[PDB]
Amino acid sequence: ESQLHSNKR
Amino acid sequence: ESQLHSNKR
Ligand SMILES: [Cl-]
Repeated sequence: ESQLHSNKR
Repeated sequence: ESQLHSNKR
C-alpha cells in the first residue's frame, strides 16, 4: 500500500 | 465500496 493511500484511508 | 472508489480502482 502506498503512503498516499494509507493517509487517505 | 463507494462508487467513486470502484471507479478509481
Ligand atoms: Cl483519491
